[PDB]
Amino acid sequence: ADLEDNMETLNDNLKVIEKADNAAQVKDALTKMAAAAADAWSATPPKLEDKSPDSPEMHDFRHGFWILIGQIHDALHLANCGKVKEAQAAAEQLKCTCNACHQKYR
Amino acid sequence: ADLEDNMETLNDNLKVIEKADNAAQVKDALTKMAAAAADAWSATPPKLEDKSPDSPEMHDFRHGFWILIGQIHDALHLANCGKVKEAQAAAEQLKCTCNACHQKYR
Amino acid sequence: ADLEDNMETLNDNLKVIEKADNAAQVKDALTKMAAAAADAWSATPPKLEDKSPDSPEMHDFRHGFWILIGQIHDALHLANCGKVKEAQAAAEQLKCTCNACHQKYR
Amino acid sequence: ADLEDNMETLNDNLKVIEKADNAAQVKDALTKMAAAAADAWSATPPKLEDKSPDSPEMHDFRHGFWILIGQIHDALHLANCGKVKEAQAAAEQLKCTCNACHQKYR
Ligand code: HEM
Ligand code: HEM
Ligand code: HEM
Ligand code: HEM
Ligand SMILES: [Zn+2]
Ligand SMILES: [Zn+2]
Ligand SMILES: [Zn+2]
Ligand SMILES: [Zn+2]
Repeated sequence: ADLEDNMETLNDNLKVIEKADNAAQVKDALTKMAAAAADAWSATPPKLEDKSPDSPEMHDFRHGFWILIGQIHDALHLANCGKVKEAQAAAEQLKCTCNACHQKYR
Repeated sequence: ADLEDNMETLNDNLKVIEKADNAAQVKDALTKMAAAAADAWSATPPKLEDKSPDSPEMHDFRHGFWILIGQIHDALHLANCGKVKEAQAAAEQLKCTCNACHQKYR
Repeated sequence: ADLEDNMETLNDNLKVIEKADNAAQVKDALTKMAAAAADAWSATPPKLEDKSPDSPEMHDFRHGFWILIGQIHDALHLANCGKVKEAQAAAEQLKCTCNACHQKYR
Repeated sequence: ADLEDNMETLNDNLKVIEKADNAAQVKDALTKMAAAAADAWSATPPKLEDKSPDSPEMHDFRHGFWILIGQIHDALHLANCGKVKEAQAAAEQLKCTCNACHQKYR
């Protein structure tokens, strides 16, 4: 899918985690977010279209998706192990990674 | 994009890194390995076909691909930084993770 | 050695990184922050003096220092590899981890 | 707190994990290993005494302790989650990190 379709998946599933009742709901939404981050990684965003593929800006853009996937790995351990409130708080902290990339490149 | 094809991609690229001429060749092989691990994670392997998706065996099988992806993230920092011999030594340490999964599930 | 002294070291070194001109200055400040977080990990804060060491609250308090030290490991690769602006932006993103612990336990 | 004393602590606690009966014994041993690896990071090993503290070899030596502590972080999630057999298998995989540093620098 294209970059804007993957951003709608990340935004919709963050809202599902905030309102979730149980572990199965939080694990399914975190899994869908990790798949959307892995697919977004191959895109070139509109503000970087004139840059080279190997530019420092394109390295920094791709790096943000590696960081988001490592944060989701840790939150999945909490959601699978009777720490669902701690996993919901971890998902709130993902917003710092979303906002950093938007401020530079959106 | 079946499990056997993803395994071929992992094995061929590990060999490219061992014999590489420069940093560009190491970075391109490590990136192909990470794409194949993200694709392999969705498979149910032949020996676990009779188990639940929520079984402790299927959680441990999926977990090995998350561990491989985090090891590749660190090796990519070394390869991009003028630390090419260090990145080739890190790629040889991935074999620990490959062998642990094979002894249990292949 | 006390928790308040370690917190002053973390805050002072964030300010040094924001004002830095070169890689050596950023790497030195990040290293001092990692040593202060590793010393704070064994402390008990005033609001948790009544709790078991194996309570969920004490597990979550110690977890925040494990997360902070992993974020400093990633920023140190950027600082060593000449990516000074990218290491400064990573240090600004640490504030998310500081703010989350303080809202729960300060 | 010398390098040889920290190494004895790492070796004794690794052996505890292999034949442990319960989660509490595996959590206590992993925590003792993380504190010994953090204290070892400040030492200069006899074979690197004539190198600069900023040499590529001293950066690689320090990096091995950062890698070991990230591996202990993930194994502590499994030991706290009722996944004691999975934590014992993760501890077997630490051996690849111990053996890679010894082959270079011991
Ligand atoms: C969970 C974290 C994230 C959330 C919730 C999120 C959410 C969104 C939303 C709702 C949009 C607007 C889509 C529209 O036009 O309707 C968007 C766009 C965008 N995002 Fe994110 N995002 C996240 C992380 C990231 C990261 C980590 C990066 C970069 C590493 C990033 C880069 C972008 C860019 C470049 C656009 C603009 C796409 C365009 O205009 O074609 N986002 N995001
Ligand atoms: C870089 C590390 C790895 C390398 C080089 C590697 C290599 C291989 C090779 C060459 C095959 C034989 C494929 C064939 O039938 O032609 C294989 C099969 C397999 N591997 Fe891996 N592997 C790696 C990591 C893993 C990991 C981490 C897991 C589990 C988390 C895993 C699970 C399997 C399974 C289940 C099969 C058997 C598939 C079948 O019989 O259909 N592998 N791998
Ligand atoms: C780089 C991130 C951090 C910065 C800049 C920072 C800064 C500070 C500052 C300036 C204080 C006030 C010290 C005083 O009253 O004298 C403080 C207190 C405190 N911090 Fe942090 N902090 C950070 C991370 C954390 C983390 C990750 C945790 C928990 C995991 C934490 C737990 C606390 C607690 C519990 C206090 C209250 C101490 C007391 O009242 O005795 N801090 N911090
Ligand atoms: C859990 C992993 C590890 C175990 C079980 C382990 C165990 C040991 C043991 C039993 C010794 C013998 C000490 C003596 O002769 O008195 C030793 C020495 C040594 N180890 Fe480790 N070790 C581990 C990880 C590491 C790592 C990661 C590094 C480097 C990053 C390292 C570097 C050394 C060096 C340099 C010596 C020689 C010290 C001397 O001769 O003064 N070790 N280790
Ligand atoms: Zn964690
Ligand atoms: Zn590293
Ligand atoms: Zn990174
Ligand atoms: Zn894990």
